[PDB]
Amino acid sequence: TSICTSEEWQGLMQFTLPVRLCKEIELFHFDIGPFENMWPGIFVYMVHRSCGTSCFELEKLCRFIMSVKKNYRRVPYHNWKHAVTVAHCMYAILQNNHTLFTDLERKGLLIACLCHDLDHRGFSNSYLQKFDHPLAALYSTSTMEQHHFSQTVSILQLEGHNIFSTLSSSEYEQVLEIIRKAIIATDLALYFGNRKQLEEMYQTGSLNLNNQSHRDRVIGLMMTACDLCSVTKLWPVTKLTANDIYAEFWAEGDEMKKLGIQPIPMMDRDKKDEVPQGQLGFYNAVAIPCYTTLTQILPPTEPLLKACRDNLSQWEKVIRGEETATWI
Ligand SMILES: c1cnc2cc(OCc3ccc4ccccc4n3)ccc2c1
Ligand code: NI
Ligand code: NI
Repeated sequence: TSICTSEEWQGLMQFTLPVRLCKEIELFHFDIGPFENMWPGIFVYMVHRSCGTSCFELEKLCRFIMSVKKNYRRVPYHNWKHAVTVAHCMYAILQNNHTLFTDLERKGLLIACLCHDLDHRGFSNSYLQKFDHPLAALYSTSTMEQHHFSQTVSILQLEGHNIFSTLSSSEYEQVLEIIRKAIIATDLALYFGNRKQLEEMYQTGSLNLNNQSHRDRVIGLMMTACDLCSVTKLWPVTKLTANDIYAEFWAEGDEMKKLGIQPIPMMDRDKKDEVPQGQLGFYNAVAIPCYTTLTQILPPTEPLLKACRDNLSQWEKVIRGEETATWI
């Protein structure tokens, strides 16, 4: 765990979001990509419009944010960009559904999204268990997810970083648990059951957000939606981000070959031809159902589902040989 430098949180306190962005940030399809310098500022702005200017001690908030930035490794995908991207999707979700969730829930969930991948090394859960990494000995299921949480608390336990002090002793317990549950649900392993349970609950009518066990699951699916949201952007954004994920997947695949295990095709750079059909199946198996169920549960989330459908069709388009442009 590391600390931020002097003028990083001081310069951020001076940052203010330009006019055109104010109205664009509210949209689901919005893309933070073209604005790297403004990322930590976008997050502050997002926290202030969602739970207020006095939602956190500003000084702590910045120290915390910039320390979260430093604990994202320079990997091609599971990095600072991803963190802020997923947080923004949470903001859009919360704004479209504000009164459904509490002021504790919203600050918990924005923090969870920012922190959900902390200290990722570009290696999957599968990898870490197959090669008995200590993290797999320490964390027997949801290996990385449990580590990210641990990392969050550790960052909170730094000098002047604890943004959750002014709340309570019980409320401190509650929000951490919200954040713990939120991060754990970004393990895609858990996603499949969760979505299917939520789907059965909706189609029977039994779903009740006043039921704390039902609430957790809705929040879970919210986390998944945020996590996968690269697939809800405009086609060229979606395509670009795919490059980054494969750069990560293939480097892992490279490690397995060195230890004499032929990797899964998804992680095998010599199986590039299989990318479009692979993406298709992911859309069909994971993304579609996710945004579909999430739309039923939270009707104002429909644009996510809509954009996701556009990209499936784009990938279908690539398969038929109708691909255009194709810049890298
Ligand atoms: C977030 C965003 N996108 C994701 C895409 C995923 O799958 C793509 C995929 C699947 C199978 C493949 C097989 C061969 C080549 C590429 C293949 N490519 C899997 C997980 C993802 C998580
Ligand atoms: Ni993750
Ligand atoms: Ni993630």
